[PDB]
Amino acid sequence: LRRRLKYFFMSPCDKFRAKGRKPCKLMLQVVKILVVTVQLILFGLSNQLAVTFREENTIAFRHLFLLGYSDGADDTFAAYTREQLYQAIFHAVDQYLALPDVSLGRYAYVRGGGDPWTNGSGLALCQRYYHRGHVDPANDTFDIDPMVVTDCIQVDPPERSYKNLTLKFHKLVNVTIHFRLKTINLQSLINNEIPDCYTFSVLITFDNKAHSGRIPISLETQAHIQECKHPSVFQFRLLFDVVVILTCSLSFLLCARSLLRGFLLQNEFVGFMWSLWERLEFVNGWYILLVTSDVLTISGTIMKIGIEAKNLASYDVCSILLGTSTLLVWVGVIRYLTFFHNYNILIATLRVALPSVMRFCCCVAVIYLGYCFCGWIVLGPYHVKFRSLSMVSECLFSLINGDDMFVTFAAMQAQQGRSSLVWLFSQLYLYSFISLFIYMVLSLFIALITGAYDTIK
Amino acid sequence: LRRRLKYFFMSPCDKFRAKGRKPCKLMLQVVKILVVTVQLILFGLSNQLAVTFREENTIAFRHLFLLGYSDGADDTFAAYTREQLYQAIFHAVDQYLALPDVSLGRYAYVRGGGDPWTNGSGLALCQRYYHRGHVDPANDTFDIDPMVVTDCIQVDPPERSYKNLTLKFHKLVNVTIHFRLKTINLQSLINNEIPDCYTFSVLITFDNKAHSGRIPISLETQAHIQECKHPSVFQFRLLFDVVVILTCSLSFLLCARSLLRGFLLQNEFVGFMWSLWERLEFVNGWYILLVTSDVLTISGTIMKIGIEAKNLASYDVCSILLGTSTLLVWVGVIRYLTFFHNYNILIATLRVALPSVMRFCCCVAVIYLGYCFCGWIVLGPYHVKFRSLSMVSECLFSLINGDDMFVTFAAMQAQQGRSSLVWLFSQLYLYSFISLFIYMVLSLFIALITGAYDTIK
Amino acid sequence: LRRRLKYFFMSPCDKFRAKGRKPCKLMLQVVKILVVTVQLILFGLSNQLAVTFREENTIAFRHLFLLGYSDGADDTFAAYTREQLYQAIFHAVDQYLALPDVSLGRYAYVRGGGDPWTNGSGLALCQRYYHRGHVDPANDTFDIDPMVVTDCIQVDPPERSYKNLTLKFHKLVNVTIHFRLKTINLQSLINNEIPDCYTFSVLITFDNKAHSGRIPISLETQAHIQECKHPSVFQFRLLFDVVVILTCSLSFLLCARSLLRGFLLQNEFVGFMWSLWERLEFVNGWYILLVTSDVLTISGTIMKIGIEAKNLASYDVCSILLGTSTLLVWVGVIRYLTFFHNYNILIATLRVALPSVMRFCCCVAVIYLGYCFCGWIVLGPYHVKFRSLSMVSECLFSLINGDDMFVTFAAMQAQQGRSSLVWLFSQLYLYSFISLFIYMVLSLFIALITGAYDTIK
Amino acid sequence: LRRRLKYFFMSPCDKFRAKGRKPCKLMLQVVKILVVTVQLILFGLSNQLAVTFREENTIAFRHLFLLGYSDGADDTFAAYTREQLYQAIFHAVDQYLALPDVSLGRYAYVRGGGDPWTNGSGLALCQRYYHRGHVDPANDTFDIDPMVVTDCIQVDPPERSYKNLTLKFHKLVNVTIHFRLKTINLQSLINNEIPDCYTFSVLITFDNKAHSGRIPISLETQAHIQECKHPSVFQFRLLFDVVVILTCSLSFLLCARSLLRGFLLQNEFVGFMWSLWERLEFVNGWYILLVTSDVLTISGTIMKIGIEAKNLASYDVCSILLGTSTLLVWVGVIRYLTFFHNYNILIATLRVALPSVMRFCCCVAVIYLGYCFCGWIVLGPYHVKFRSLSMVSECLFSLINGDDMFVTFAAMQAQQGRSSLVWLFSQLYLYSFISLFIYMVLSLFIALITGAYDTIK
Ligand SMILES: CCCCCCCC(=O)OC[C@H](COP(=O)(O)O[C@@H]1[C@H](O)[C@H](OP(=O)(O)O)[C@@H](O)[C@H](OP(=O)(O)O)[C@H]1O)OC(=O)CCCCCCC
Ligand SMILES: CCCCCCCC(=O)OC[C@H](COP(=O)(O)O[C@@H]1[C@H](O)[C@H](OP(=O)(O)O)[C@@H](O)[C@H](OP(=O)(O)O)[C@H]1O)OC(=O)CCCCCCC
Ligand SMILES: CCCCCCCC(=O)OC[C@H](COP(=O)(O)O[C@@H]1[C@H](O)[C@H](OP(=O)(O)O)[C@@H](O)[C@H](OP(=O)(O)O)[C@H]1O)OC(=O)CCCCCCC
Ligand SMILES: CCCCCCCC(=O)OC[C@H](COP(=O)(O)O[C@@H]1[C@H](O)[C@H](OP(=O)(O)O)[C@@H](O)[C@H](OP(=O)(O)O)[C@H]1O)OC(=O)CCCCCCC
Ligand SMILES: C[C@@H]1CC(C)(C)N(C(=O)CN2C(=O)c3ccccc3C2=O)c2ccccc21
Repeated sequence: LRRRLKYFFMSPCDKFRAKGRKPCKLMLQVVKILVVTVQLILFGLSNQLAVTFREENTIAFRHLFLLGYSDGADDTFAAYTREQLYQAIFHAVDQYLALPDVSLGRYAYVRGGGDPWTNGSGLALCQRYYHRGHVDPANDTFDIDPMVVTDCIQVDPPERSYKNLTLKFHKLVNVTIHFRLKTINLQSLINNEIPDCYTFSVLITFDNKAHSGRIPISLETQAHIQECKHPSVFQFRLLFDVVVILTCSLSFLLCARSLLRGFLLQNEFVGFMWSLWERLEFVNGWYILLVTSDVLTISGTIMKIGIEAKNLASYDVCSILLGTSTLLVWVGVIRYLTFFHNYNILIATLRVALPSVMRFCCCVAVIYLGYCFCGWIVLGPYHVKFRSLSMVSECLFSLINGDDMFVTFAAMQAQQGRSSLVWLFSQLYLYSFISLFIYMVLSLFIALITGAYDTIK
Repeated sequence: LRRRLKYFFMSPCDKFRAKGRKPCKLMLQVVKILVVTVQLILFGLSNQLAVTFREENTIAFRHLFLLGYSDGADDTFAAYTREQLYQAIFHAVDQYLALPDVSLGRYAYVRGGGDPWTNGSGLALCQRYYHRGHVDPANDTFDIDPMVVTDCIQVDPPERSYKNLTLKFHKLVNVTIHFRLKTINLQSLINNEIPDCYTFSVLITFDNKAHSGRIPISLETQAHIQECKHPSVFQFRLLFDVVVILTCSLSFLLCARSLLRGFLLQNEFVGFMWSLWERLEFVNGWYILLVTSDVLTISGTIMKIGIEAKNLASYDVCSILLGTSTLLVWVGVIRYLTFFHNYNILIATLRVALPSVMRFCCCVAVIYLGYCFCGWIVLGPYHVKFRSLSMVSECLFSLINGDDMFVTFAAMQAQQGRSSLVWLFSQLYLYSFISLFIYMVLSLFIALITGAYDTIK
Repeated sequence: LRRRLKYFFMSPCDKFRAKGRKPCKLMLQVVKILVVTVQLILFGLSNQLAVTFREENTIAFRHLFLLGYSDGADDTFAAYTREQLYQAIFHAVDQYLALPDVSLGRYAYVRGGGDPWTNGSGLALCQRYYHRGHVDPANDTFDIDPMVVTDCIQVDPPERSYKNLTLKFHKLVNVTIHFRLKTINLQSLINNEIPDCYTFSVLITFDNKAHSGRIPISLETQAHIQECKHPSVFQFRLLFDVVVILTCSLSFLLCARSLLRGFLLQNEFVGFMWSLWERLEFVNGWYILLVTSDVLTISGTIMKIGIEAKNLASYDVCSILLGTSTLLVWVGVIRYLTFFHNYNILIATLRVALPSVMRFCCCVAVIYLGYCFCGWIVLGPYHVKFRSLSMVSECLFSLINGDDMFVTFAAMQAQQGRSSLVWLFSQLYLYSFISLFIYMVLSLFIALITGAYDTIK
Repeated sequence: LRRRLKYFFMSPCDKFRAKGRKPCKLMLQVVKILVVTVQLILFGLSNQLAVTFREENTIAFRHLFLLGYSDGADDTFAAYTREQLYQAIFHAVDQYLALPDVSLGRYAYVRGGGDPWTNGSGLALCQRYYHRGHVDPANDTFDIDPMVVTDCIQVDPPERSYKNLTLKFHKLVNVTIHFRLKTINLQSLINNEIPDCYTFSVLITFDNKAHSGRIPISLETQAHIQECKHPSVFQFRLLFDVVVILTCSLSFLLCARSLLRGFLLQNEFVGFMWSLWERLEFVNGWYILLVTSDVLTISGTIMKIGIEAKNLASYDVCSILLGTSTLLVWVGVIRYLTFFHNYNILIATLRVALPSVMRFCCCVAVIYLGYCFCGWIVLGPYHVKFRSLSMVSECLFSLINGDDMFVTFAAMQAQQGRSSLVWLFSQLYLYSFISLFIYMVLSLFIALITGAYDTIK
């Protein structure tokens, strides 16, 4: 029995020289790395095509429909006078009507199809305001019914009015322009793929929710991919996907067999004992990782086949699945380096250090979260790097690693002459956080890790 | 007696299993964390509304009143010819007079109300120059009485001259335009709050104090919030604030009772001894922190209630109080992790290391301050990162942490061809500071911290 | 025999006091450092002249031929309407025809010389489209023969039509403008060199391969250097090159003699032994480095002489050879510091640490490569820092060293509102990579290096 | 005798309790810190005034005389057509002639005064070209006499032609415009100082030395300060300078007396011995530092008095002297912390570590210099961060500290498609340098420093 357990925990070379076992799993792992990486790159080709089409069309729409737009001005593009706003709205509508004559792309109009478009209408120009608004700052008084009323003007695409629009400025909530355009992604021909039919839903927003005299203007698009009706293009990916599936399936079967054998050996040993952690010694975590990677790879390959068959269009989900599977396949090869001490430093140190590291992180995390919330709420209105909770976490994590420090300090230097108390608070906040986390938290973290390494040295 | 002292220093679980004590303070701490964080976020909503209103109105004013203004040009916006300055001034006044017809916001005029406006005057256009100025650079001579004379033209808002302004360029100190606008912060309705009435005091400055042929132009605003006169809006925060106050009060009472018990036990022990540091062993600093946090939270909640009641408008003070209280509430939960060694590494190391760290910082601080002053005065006129003492401290602290180094070096590369001696001095200054502080000071600092950790390992 | 081996491993001073040997190699090394560095700088003069000529001419071409071009707009310069594209094309052609009257430089036209220019034609204006293209997005259908058809209009340079161009927009692949200009690099006279004759091949591309309504416009140049036909300029570099060659040749001969002596001593010792690593003890790696440096220096000097003689024009290859040789010459002087322990810390630590460091890097590299591939494919379409594999490696290597962290996080903040799943994946990817590599991999790497140092301490 | 030496090495408190000695030097040091810092700030006021005047006048000149100039365009401002160059030159001359009517500043003209101005001429417009230039790129030939010929047109300032200029474009070396303007720095009145008279020498350069079709345009100024002739301004710095001088003189005398006493004690001890390093134990380096600081402070104060007296105008030299003296005064206070071990960690570690650190730097410096030269010559023409040797050193030093890594990599990504060999070389160069210096050099440096600290722990 003892020899059986000794063989169970033996390296591939030792196992071979003991029982002449062929190391099929190692060669399978190498082949998997190669084929999975190649498949990921091949998929990335089509993913890039789709993304490029969407973003390039969006940029073209911004240049076509936004009056006076230039690249890099997205977050400051705004109107400041009634005349500017009217001109921008009319420019957008006029460009929509003139698209077939001026645009470099080939677009088709879409009519009807539910709200906000009536039947036969291509463009909806809607203004939303308050049901009752009387604003008299001269008398410091107002009378408001905040229920929002929407008034929409319908414009039919030209056959191959909106100029009377009167905006209720003092109670205006916003103005929106909605329309849809159909186009074809011809560039797919370069990848020997049949072009898809795209529908872009375009929304242009003139936002007055702040009632501050400045109305920002933005353009957004939603892309819907569809198979074209009986297209025609004059005159091995499926087989490669099948090969990937076969390799992953064989690897999954072998790993499952190994896991079952380990479970049976664990049962036999426990029986021969006439605990839990001692039972986990028989569970190969690397093989759990391998089977998870195989499942992810097979699911991603099926999704990729479906997308190429035009049954699906979830490019992002497929990309995430395949990329995660590729990373896991690359990582899984360390299972065989684990057998040799000189090549196993990282894994051994991680194993020894994880408990204390997690316990330390438990205590550090509450301080981190307190700082996150405090900065988010107090400094967010004044600091571009504290606008949202996730952004605050990113900024603080970067500061812990010594990145982007002076710019973080400098962003607040504008408030020194206007909101001095907030500036002083920001000084204390930033100095205390940086000192505490760089000099105390990180030092102890590295000390724990290096002491764990010293243990297994 | 000894058993009493032993119990006094026992963990919540040990205390429970000894005397069946319910750990009310721990549950109170958890509830406090939750409710205080929620309160901070809820307050942040209104804080953001107010700040957004102020800044957006200021940006709109800059676009409305500054001729040729564009975003991002604030620190270089200037006039360079007499005609440009006259056009800018007249544009500002004309836009002030045309505001009701062109602005997207709804503004009301303010008249009189003391200097610099006379009764019935909405806008004050003032030029300040020298009482006697005769400047003859051709003869290298001048005759100056530096007493400043102010001449103001009053403009009444239009009923629903300044064009004869003659600037004394050779002795002109500056030109200012002052006016006030009233508006209403309608966006508050989205938060189910009654809109406030804002008065913006707008100051436009054309600054010629340098007499250098370049006159920078700036716009600044001061916002005053007030309750509107009998407003009308058609059809649980107070209760949540009350709940926060109740939780904080109960926590304060429990902590005070614990502190009193500790003080009584300290007195009894000293009496049984038939020093100072030995007495401080009976003072729970965590409970001092907790009572301070409770006081801050209660004060912030009272201020927030007052602001919501429109009795106050000090948003920044309330935000600082509540954010600091939230951070302290999050930190205070470590008092219970302190009882377990594996989770107490950070606090124990801090306790052991603070004295030596402070002694080391004492010596390092004088070198830091010498560098700060030297850089501020020598390099400040030439380096954008050394303009002020606080900016110098920020730059040097970032350099200590390895941040923003090459840009700091590059800012001086422009003076290599013009002021070479200053450039060489900057080379020596920067190299010496970086080497000394990164390689010697920081190494010893981390060594002290890690040795202290080794002591408590 | 033992004394012979002892003397073989003796330092230059010890060798001199033993046998009165003159340390010629050390003096040769110092002289080599001096002369090789001087030669590198002297070559850099001409290299800079050539590179400046090319780049400045390219910038001038961009300003001359691209309608509305401005500096810094290269990667966003594009057309968005049919009229803009026609105007840009016609502007390029008209400027090509008007060059002799408007350009600040002096250029000559080139005619014929093969495709795409016919005989006597200076400019080729070609449009490439699909052989058959019928695109009907209204009916969601198309009929495409993707064979590319090129149609070219030839323009002869003016004697000292293209306006009828009709673009097939719906099936247009791209438009190109090809022409060549001849000029003379007169600035070489400042270096006392005869000016060369340059031919610039200019390609202007209007790219429509994405069919997205946005057509980027770019200009590229290829420079061909040639000797001018019998030029005339009115009224020691070769000798310095000869001196460098002589010094390197003598150093090479001495190093080869030393290596032969070491090999013979190794043979004698092995014979007196009546393994491999023991044999390598007799091989001076520093002398292998020195002979390699001598070969590189001699080859670079020959190439430099040929370039100055106008027989060659491979400035980049010569620069790389000479710079690498200079670096190796500077490095080789450490061979003599190696004899003294206090000055040999770095080399001794490297010797002791290299095996373990390489073994560690073996395991770390697979994780690094998995991350590289995953990021390249998943995030490349959305992140400017992940566009290519080399860019991904640069970004990840910078992140390992704590550089450019917050900007990497912020680049993805735009996808939070639009592609949230990809944003969440990017969050996990970046956080996991940074934590794992900064806190675990780097800590162990430094620990291995410092332990190796402790061994030789 | 032994007691005398024991007293010689005794702390101020111990010395006082032994012989009742008053610690005058310590109080003098504190007073020196205060007064020297205050003096530095007071001087910085005037230094800032002067620097601001110069820079603001230069910016105003750029906006006045450069056609189409805008802020931030200095390094790309250039002309690209003959018409643009003619318009820029004529605009500069016309603005010079129209200055009295358009400028916001008040300037006086300067006539004659030697080359390049003839008697009575205010502006010199010179073109420099080749004596003989025949350039025929069509025939690939030229005939050049590179002797430079200058032709100058003189323009007299308007009483309160150059339009016939014909540029020889094909052999033009450059065009320059020279003129001088006199003005008065009135802002000094705010500091209660008499305004100085400034003469600005303005040089505008249109540079064609590259003959590349692009002519960059630049403006530079030289400022000369002078005392105005009998100025008149209607109705304690000297005393503070005297106080600083008195304090520094007393400190210098006390330090010199202490040094003499130490020297005499050293002589007596050596005599009682009936080496060098043992003699250096009697030399107080802190007092050498103090006397050097006193000399610097006194010289700076004298120079400052002279500048305020208008006998000198060397603001930069005075600022450097005073700032260095302030830094040294702040540093010198550590002499008294040196007596206590807990506060003497830094100095003791530096003393123990300096020899080994210097020996290590000796070996590292040759590698650093090899990299510097190689990068400067090979990558300088292609990389904005490698243009000059000092800039290369700054970039490499920043990279050693992990700063600005990704941007350094990205600057070369433009050459990947054009000069691929140089790009690959840059890849190898940057990766090798960063790895070697961050992971090996710095680790050993910190290890040496921390081992030295461990010695004195
Ligand atoms: C009698 C029990 C029930 C029936 C079992 C039948 C099994 C059968 O036939 O093959 C098993 C091997 C396993 O191949 P593979 O998994 O590479 O090899 C096994 C593992 O090394 C395992 O250790 P771990 O890797 O640590 O889990 C070890 O215990 C097994 O020896 P042991 O059996 O003495 O315990 C090995 O056989 O499979 C192939 O080597 C590829 C076959 C396909 C080749 C063509 C591919 C296109
Ligand atoms: C006889 C002396 C004078 C009268 C004293 C009357 C006291 C009374 O009644 O309760 C005290 C407890 C304290 O609750 P709490 O503070 O959670 O618990 C105490 C602490 O654990 C204290 O240690 P530290 O935490 O280290 O300071 C410990 O010494 C006390 O035991 P000891 O008394 O044997 O010394 C505990 O009672 O209060 C509640 O547990 C919540 C009550 C409100 C529940 C409803 C809330 C809505
Ligand atoms: C008898 C054997 C065959 C014939 C050999 C004839 C050799 C001859 O003549 O000179 C050799 C020396 C070598 O000069 P150099 O290489 O500087 O010096 C030798 C090295 O130090 C070598 O050790 P490593 O440096 O560790 O390899 C050492 O073993 C040799 O001693 P050893 O001979 O007792 O073993 C030295 O002679 O050359 C000159 O010092 C410059 C001559 C040119 C001066 C003018 C320049 C313009
Ligand atoms: C007999 C020898 C020749 C005549 C010497 C006459 C000297 C005289 O009169 O004063 C000396 C002291 C020195 O003052 P000060 O330098 O502060 O004090 C001396 C130092 O502490 C010195 O040690 P280090 O600091 O380590 O070098 C120590 O050896 C001397 O004692 P010792 O003499 O027993 O060796 C001290 O007198 O001066 C004042 O304390 C300020 C006087 C001005 C006060 C007004 C200022 C406005
Ligand atoms: C927190 C910081 C730690 C350490 C880096 C050791 N340090 C200095 O090196 C010098 N130093 C200052 O004196 C200072 C004042 C204000 C802001 C920043 C700094 C600063 O960095 C130091 C010294 C004293 C107190 C704290 C510290």
